[PDB]
Amino acid sequence: DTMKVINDPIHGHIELHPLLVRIIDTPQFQRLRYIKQLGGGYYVFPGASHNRFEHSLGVGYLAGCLVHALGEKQPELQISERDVLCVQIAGLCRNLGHGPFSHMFDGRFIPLARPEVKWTHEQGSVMMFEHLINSNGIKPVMEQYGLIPEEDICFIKEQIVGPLELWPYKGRPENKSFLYEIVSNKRNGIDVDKWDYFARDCHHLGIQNNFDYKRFIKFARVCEVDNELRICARDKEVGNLYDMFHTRNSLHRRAYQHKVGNIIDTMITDAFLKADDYIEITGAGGKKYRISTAIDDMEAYTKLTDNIFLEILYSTDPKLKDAREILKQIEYRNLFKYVGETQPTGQIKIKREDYESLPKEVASAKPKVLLDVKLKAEDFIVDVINMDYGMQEKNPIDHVSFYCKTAPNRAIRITKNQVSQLLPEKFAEQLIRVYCKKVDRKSLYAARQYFVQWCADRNFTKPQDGDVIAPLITPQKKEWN
Amino acid sequence: DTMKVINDPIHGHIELHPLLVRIIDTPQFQRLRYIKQLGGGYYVFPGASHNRFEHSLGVGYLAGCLVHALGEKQPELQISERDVLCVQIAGLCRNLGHGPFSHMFDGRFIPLARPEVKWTHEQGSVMMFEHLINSNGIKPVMEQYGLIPEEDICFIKEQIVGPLESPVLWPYKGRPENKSFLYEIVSNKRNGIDVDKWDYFARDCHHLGIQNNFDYKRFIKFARVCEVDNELRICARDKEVGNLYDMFHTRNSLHRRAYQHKVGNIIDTMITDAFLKADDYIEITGAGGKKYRISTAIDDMEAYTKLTDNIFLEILYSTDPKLKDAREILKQIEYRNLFKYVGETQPTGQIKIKREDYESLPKEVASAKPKVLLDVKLKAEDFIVDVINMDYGMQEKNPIDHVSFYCKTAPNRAIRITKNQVSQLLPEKFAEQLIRVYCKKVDRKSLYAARQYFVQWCADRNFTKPQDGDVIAPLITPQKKEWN
Amino acid sequence: DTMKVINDPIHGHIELHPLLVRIIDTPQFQRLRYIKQLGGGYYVFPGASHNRFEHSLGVGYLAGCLVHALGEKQPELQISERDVLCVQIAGLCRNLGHGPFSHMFDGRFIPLARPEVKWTHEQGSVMMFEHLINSNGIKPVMEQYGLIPEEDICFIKEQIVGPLELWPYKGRPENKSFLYEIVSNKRNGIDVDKWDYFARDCHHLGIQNNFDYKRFIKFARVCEVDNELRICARDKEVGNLYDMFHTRNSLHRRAYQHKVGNIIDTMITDAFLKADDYIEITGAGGKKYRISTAIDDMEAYTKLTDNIFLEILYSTDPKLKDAREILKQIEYRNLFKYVGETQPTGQIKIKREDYESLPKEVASAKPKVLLDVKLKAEDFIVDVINMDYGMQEKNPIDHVSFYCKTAPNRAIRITKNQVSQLLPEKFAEQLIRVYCKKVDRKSLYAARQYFVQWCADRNFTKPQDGDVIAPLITPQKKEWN
Amino acid sequence: DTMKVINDPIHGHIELHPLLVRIIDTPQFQRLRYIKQLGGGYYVFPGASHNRFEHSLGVGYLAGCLVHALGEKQPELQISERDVLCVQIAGLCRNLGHGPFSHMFDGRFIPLARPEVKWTHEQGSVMMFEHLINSNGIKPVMEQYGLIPEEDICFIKEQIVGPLELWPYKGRPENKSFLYEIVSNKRNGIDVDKWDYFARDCHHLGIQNNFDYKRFIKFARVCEVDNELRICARDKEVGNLYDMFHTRNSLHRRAYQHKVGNIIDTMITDAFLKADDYIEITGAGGKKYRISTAIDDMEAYTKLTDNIFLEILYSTDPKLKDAREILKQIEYRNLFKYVGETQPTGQIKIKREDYESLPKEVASAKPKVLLDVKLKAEDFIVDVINMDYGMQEKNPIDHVSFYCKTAPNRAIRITKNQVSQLLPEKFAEQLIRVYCKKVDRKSLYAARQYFVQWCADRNFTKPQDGDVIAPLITPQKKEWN
Ligand SMILES: Nc1nc2c(ncn2[C@H]2C[C@H](O)[C@@H](COP(=O)(O)OP(=O)(O)OP(=O)(O)O)O2)c(=O)[nH]1
Ligand SMILES: Nc1nc2c(ncn2[C@H]2C[C@H](O)[C@@H](COP(=O)(O)OP(=O)(O)OP(=O)(O)O)O2)c(=O)[nH]1
Ligand SMILES: Nc1nc2c(ncn2[C@H]2C[C@H](O)[C@@H](COP(=O)(O)OP(=O)(O)OP(=O)(O)O)O2)c(=O)[nH]1
Ligand SMILES: Nc1ccn([C@H]2C[C@H](O)[C@@H](COP(=O)(O)OP(=O)(O)OP(=O)(O)O)O2)c(=O)n1
Repeated sequence: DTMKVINDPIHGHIELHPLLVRIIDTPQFQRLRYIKQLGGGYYVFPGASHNRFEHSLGVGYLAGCLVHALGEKQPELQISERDVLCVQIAGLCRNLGHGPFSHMFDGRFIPLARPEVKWTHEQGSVMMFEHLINSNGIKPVMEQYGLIPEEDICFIKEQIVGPLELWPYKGRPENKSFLYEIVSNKRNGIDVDKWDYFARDCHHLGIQNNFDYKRFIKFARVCEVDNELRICARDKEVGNLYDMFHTRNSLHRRAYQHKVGNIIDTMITDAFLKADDYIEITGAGGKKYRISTAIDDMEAYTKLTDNIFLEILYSTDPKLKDAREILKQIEYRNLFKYVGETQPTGQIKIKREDYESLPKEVASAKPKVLLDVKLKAEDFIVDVINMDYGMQEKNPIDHVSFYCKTAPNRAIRITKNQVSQLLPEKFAEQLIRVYCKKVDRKSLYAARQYFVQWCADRNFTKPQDGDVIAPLITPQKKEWN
Repeated sequence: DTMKVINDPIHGHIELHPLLVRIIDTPQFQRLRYIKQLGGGYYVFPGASHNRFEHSLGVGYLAGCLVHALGEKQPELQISERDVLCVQIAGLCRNLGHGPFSHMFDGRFIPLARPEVKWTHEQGSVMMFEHLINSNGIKPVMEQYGLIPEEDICFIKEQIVGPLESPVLWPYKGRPENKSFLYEIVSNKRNGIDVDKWDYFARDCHHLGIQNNFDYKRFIKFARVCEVDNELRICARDKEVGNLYDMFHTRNSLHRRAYQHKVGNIIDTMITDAFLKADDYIEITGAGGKKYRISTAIDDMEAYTKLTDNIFLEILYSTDPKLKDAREILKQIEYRNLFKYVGETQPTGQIKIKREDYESLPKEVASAKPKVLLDVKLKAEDFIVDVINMDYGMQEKNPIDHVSFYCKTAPNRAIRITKNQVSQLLPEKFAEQLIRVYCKKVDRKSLYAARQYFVQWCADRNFTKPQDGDVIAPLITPQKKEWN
Repeated sequence: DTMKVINDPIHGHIELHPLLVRIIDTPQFQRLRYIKQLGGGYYVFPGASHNRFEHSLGVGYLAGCLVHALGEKQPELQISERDVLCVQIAGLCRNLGHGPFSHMFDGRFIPLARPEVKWTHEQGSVMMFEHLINSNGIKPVMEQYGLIPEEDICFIKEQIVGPLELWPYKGRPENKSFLYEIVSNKRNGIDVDKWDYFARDCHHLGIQNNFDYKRFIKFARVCEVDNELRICARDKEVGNLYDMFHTRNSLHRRAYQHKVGNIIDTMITDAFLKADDYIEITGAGGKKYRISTAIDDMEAYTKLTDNIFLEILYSTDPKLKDAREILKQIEYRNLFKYVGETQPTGQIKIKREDYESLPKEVASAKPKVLLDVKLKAEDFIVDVINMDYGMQEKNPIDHVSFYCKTAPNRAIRITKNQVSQLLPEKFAEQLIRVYCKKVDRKSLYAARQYFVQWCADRNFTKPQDGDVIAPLITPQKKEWN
Repeated sequence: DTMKVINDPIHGHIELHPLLVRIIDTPQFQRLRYIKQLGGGYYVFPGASHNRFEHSLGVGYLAGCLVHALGEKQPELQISERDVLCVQIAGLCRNLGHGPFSHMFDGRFIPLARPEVKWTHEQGSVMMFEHLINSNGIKPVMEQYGLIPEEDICFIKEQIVGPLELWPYKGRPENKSFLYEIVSNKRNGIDVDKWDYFARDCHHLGIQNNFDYKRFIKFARVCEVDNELRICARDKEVGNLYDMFHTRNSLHRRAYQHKVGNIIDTMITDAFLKADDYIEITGAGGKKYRISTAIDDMEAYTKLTDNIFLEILYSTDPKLKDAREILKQIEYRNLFKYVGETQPTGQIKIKREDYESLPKEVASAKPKVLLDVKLKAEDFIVDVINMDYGMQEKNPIDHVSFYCKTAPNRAIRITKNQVSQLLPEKFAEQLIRVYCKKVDRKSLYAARQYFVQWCADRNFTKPQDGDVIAPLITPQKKEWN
């Protein structure tokens, strides 16, 4: 076994250590070739055909680039070849837990199918990783290349999911704290996973990426911060860091929360819910699982990919007829219709436990206009989207440490007002999208009247096309003019 | 209803006329989202995730660009909105006939499963198109936007597959000779210079991570229609001739580096093998509920609509013991336990290997008598021999001899340009064959032996010396004076 | 004369009508080959070798694209071939008035050399254009291609500089008002000039452009707004427009106001000031002009380019010795030293009339640190930079008209709160950079103490590296601690 | 002194060791900012504004990349930090000897101005390098960073110009032979200089580069070949090497030998020749030199750049009137007119000693056509261009060593027939361009008749537009019909 070279359109020629090759060449990893990175986004942006497999390679490559760069500038950190490989493996493997259509699965489907469970792709990635190791005899190979499985497997998992329960980590001591900031940075979100998806998603979507990760790496150093060794950025890069999160938010607005990409994800989720009683996935010992339960058996989950969509679409079983019809409407582009978008005002914050009551509220609005049709709660979809800088209401830059050119070993803090007055004043907001399942002209007209009346009643912002779609409704609200 | 805009990473914002939207929003078209452009190439080049759906949009877009550019520069050609839409539709629809893993299916699988049949993706595209039209009520929509279905449907099909009759005089019925140039946009049967190549060069390069050297926008800017032997044809500006030679050089480089990558091909081969073993057991429901097989879905478009890369996963995920052998081949692909590459050679002199002799080649390799001590003996069945025909699209011919040009001083006068009027640094031949050999036995001793047989066979047949011949078979290469 | 094709790395193959070729092939236009787009920025970003010539071709090309696209989508606007040519010519010609090192010349040099005069490159462009036309016999050529010189020359100039004093324009009537929004958009700054420089500057700087001008063009329409036909954007695109200005501000921060690029512009300006009495430029009738007076004669200004730098550097005249020495310090990279950056707080706004008093204030500060050297006012440079979204304190998106998909001919307004709470709360700010002309270690240390003490006294923001560069000074300021 | 980072649009963030910074920050190196890479090509391709300075940084960066990659893969080579710096410096400095408009100067001007001398930019680079070192106190700085000036300066020069005088090199012994193949590869032309110019020229010209230099670097190894350690490429990569030279030949054809770029170089050369007696350049000890003699004094040569073009163009001295007129014709685009192109046939090879007799031959042709004007020898320019793969008639790939995956330490040879029958059969050819100095319509018509008659008489290839430009002439030649 020697190193392999793979050619990636984002990163060029990437070298893979033979241990990494061994991990990659498994059913558990190769599974990621059948899971689209952007889910239903490929149905809106046709270049977004990329899958989680190639993203994962990229994350593993970049994790190696950052850790190598720190070691090379700062030999006194004692980064070992062992550390490098562990960080690469965590990078390669942090997407293992994703399900069909990526965020559709853990963002929409599992919360509706299994409301009692607390499932994340992160937790999935740990479980899949364990299963990958054990199923494929990876521990001896790890030993062969100088890893110590007990500690190092723990380290890899902690890099992916955080502490498995004072210094809370067991895989590495505080001396090496900075290593936990590479793959999945729990402190402020600045990690190599974002850097790959910014570049890769842009390349495929046909939108241009403004964040320069190579620059960031060149300016990164490790410094002591409150008795931990942490990654610090050069002071003057602070503007580029705000820009990084601004770029993330733009990509969410333009692509990852595109109103039609989201409705396609919703329709696919609906098909999956209707198919859940009838599709069977064979797991360990031949036992059968369903779409919603494959998360309980990694051998079954290994076989749970975007293929489920085609299995439903191509089915002839009359039990799958309702599921199959929904997917057929997607092929004909007979989609649920977008009604509009609004946002809460003031200190109003809509909680997850109130989401279900929203279609009911919309249908209870009493727009004072003549309507041909009356719509009911079940005719409406209301999608609430939390947009933020990765840390709820907090500014992630308040949780970044910097250094200055005159004293590169001294960590400092930089506040928002030390950077620019042109920066955001808030770091979290909610968008509310409404759609109608009745697609005819009269229903849609009515849906608009209810929607805008509901915005008015709730004191939400005026939809951008409010005056055009509901001219008789918007005058009543003085706050809108 | 109205135009749609689609954002494409290669071409940017592309506008689609509502008739084109209606054709796209059908099961027959959307099917192409589940067929990888490069087949098994994705298993070597991880960026090559792209599918035939997006390539088709690009071909439809570029077809519109070229036809529109000609109409704007030369109003006297009388290109109508109707002509534009027909050319866009042919562009959009010329990939409809591709099967699972694209060229794997019609290049390897169908020729082995149905040796008696003559199937091409082109023919498949015509049949799928007819089925798409009829199944989705497209004729009335065509009429609504000014098309005349009888003549225009014919035109579109002729653009994809060529003349629908044997002519052995103007062979086309969809459009008359005064519009002949319209047949050179989507699929150019005269010299291969068409918008389909231009999309795939750009798109494949973008995904593969290899850079594209051909500038199609430049070509379009310099293109004109001129009278050539009583036909109106597309002519390029004289001084672009070097760029045209370069276009075909680029196509060949892409074939060498990517589309005929030795491992991409062996993965296509292993997938084809799995499909062959699964063929008796997978059932695909077609028209009237009839069941078809992978190898027979080509006979029913309703079944073919449901035949995509999904077959690979249906096999891989199966539990039926009847699919065990097929499933086991695909599992070897996931573990990367692939057949091993032994080497590559080429014929010399006038030697040209015919398709009818392909099956006899593994037997010849196993019959070689390398004078070396061998711990294992290998048999015919242990070898795969892959013969690849590399050319400039027209067998032994120079396609540039079939291009018409114009000069700046007389833009309406068509001329010819020969190779010697361009450069002595250009290729002296336009076709060749590569021969790759692989071993199904992957252990160290088998592979060493496979190498001795292979190189001895090259020597016996008077093929070229493999590049690593002296290293892999040091005791064999000395015997051949021509190599030394 | 037929159309020429030029290959541009940003826009690809651009077609030039023969009238345009005629305008380009003149000493007045070709001059722009010898004026770097980013001035002293090339001395920081080595890829930024591009000149105003090629930018100008790109602006002309894009002005033609926008006007052609509007005409094709909306024939009812009656856009003529004549209109298209006039808009292209304005596009081609709006950079003719730039001087050596572009914004150095009209931003630093002329305001110091000719404080009494009110010079802008826009005015320069009109004067140069007039000279170009008259010197080269262009009027008959214009007539030959269907233009009417009296009106059309007026139109072109108005596009570049605005009204040459209700409807204030004479070159075209109100039914063509939208034509005035292409080349230099005085209403809200959304014009094709920015779209070319974003793309071209980024290509050359090695920074990625996030604004998609082709998308904008596809979504642009003309609609009636308060009895004028104006260019309107699709409502959906409002986020992309905020992003456009956010990109402009990023490019200013990273590149166009780079602290070292600015100080190189400042040093070149200093050399020019010291050479001004001795360099002679021959203008009309053999009269001699100076660098500072060449703006009064277009024939002399035609010969005023970046070459002046080399003429000074290569001179042997002892009268040019002091000028020549400054330029030689640039070659050895013995540059004035950056001390730091701060910003005013509260409602404090520094007025132009107070700029000259600032170095004095810095030198009057009384740090509370033992200093080897004492610095004087003349040792300090204070650069005050006004960063905004192109319209002072105003939000340019409040001056943009939009349309909705349901009524494409009805113009509407969209407020900031209808878009996002994550957008800027203010649209203008000031940055203050200080440099020291004494470059030795002890002078620099001292300069830092004065600088930070001055920040404290004035209640400016704490410099990002304040605690490192002036540890004994920052503790006194409770607001910083 | 610490490392500087510089952002390049081709290579991204490049790190420069402080010794390199010291060499860069000199009048001798900064000079290269005033010399366009592609000479007159900027007058055809407006994006080609780039200068030799930024190309030189890139060549220095890539030279470091290759040497570092070899050292990392093969520690047994004992590549030192010292070796790396020397190779970087040779890379940085190999373009120092270029003159105004790059290849114009040593390709056209010096051969005509100083026919008795033998000048190359390579020689110029060694002389300029020596001058740079001596004039700027660089030897002590080299010692400060561990170089040994005697042997290392010799090494750097040998890398640029080859042996200064069995192992012919003194700067390094045979066990480091491979180091001589990085910066200017005398054996087969595969060096980092090409790799930078391919990427950079393409970026600027707006043509796409198809050679992947990073791939090449990843597959490169050092192996023993005939008792020397040489760089070997992986066998597989042989097609990509033929493609590299094919790319080089395409770039020459499209860009570097563009027929109008060449005539602009020729017109600038003509202006320089006419100005040569009058322009004075001050060198060492105040001595005055001319454009043609500045090559004899490095202090004067330091001041010899593209600025000489503008100094002529802006001059008022009646002595410079003829020179100035030629440059003015360039601004008006009144260029010498292209008549056509042809090639010799068979084994016919035109020798340099016969170049001057060619315009006479053209004017002596007797086309049997009625002509208004008669042309003379002095009205014709005949430009003979030798196009090849860098080694005259030879195939450079016959001088490349390869290795195979099964024995990575064993060097091998690969012949053309082992690669492909679709490759070139010859590796050198000549193009002949003819132009007319009389630009009126009747002269040009006549020039075309003479030209095509001359092609017929000499048995050259039929010009591509022959039948259109000379319809009465081409019928006489049965070989063409
Ligand atoms: N480059 C870029 N592309 C975008 C952006 N938003 C959407 N796209 C792409 C995704 C699609 O391929 C295409 C059209 O998306 P749009 O959102 O304009 O179309 P959609 O039908 O969703 O809007 P509409 O029906 O007009 O309300 O444009 C953006 O902000 N930038
Ligand atoms: N992309 C590309 N650009 C080229 C090529 N050759 C030249 N160009 C660029 C350089 C110029 O900016 C522009 C026009 O060059 P041409 O050689 O087509 O024009 P020229 O006037 O020399 O030819 P003509 O007067 O038509 O014989 O195109 C090429 O092969 N590829
Ligand atoms: N890509 C990118 N390049 C930048 C940015 N800011 C500056 N550059 C370029 C300009 C230079 O070629 C190179 C280094 O510039 P820097 O501003 O980092 O160095 P400078 O010496 O000004 O700062 P220092 O002395 O470290 O405080 O990077 C940026 O935000 N993005
Ligand atoms: N007639 C020419 C020859 C060269 N060049 C430019 C294009 C390349 O960017 C560079 C190549 O020549 P250099 O002097 O930089 O180096 P070489 O002469 O060594 O190039 P090569 O080795 O490829 O012959 O010069 C040019 O514009 N015109």
